[PDB]
Amino acid sequence: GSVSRVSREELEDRFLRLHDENILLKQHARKQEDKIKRMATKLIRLVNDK
Amino acid sequence: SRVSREELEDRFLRLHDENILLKQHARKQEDKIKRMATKLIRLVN
Repeated sequence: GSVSRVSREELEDRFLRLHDENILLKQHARKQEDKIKRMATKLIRLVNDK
Repeated sequence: SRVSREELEDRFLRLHDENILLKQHARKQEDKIKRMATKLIRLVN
């Protein structure tokens, strides 16, 4: 176990940074999903001439 | 208040495994979006 050799201070640091990275990943995925749908919706509106 | 060593190791790993799965999902979704956009470009030309 590579984690079993890490000192406590570095494991704590890594956990803190890993949590913040996970939050940013989910927020970016959420924002990406929302923009993709609007562009696809607007693509559909574009081809449906009105 | 303190976090035990086993608990800290436990949470880190589950954060790590979840982080891995999040990145793989973004990667694959990213690949599919490009090659549908890409042939949309091919479609138009």
